[PDB]
Amino acid sequence: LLIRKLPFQRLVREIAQDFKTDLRFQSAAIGALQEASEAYLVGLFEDTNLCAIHAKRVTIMPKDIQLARRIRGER
DNA sequence: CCCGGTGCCGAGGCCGCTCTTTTGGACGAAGACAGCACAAGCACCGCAAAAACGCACGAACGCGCAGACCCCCGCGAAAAAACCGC
Repeated sequence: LLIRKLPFQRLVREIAQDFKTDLRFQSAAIGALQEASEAYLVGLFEDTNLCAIHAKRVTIMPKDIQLARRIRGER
């Protein structure tokens, strides 16, 4: 895993702090969340690279991300 | 077969009416006219502009280098809570 394990834990807790106050986490929940997040982001970067190559470029730009999320059907 | 007499049909008379042609001879000059405005389409010439391609150049990003930073790695401690049982 490329992201670390403690900043990601803090991010997850911060996000979870909105839906219910003072929620405990479990052995393999944060690990699964990190695996899913990194897999998702790698797929998104694959699609972004495809779009950037389509535009005859090598640099990925935010509009490529936006196009990828639009075609995937993401809101 | 004969008498009294009347009302019905015939070819013609005649009356009021409607239709037709005509309106002197010759000469001169001037002036104003003698289908049109309107209509859709063919075959053609033309300018304004698109989506894309070709060229030039300037700057903002990559590359390269020496520096500062804190993510990452490694270590040891404590015990919440996950996995198991009845």
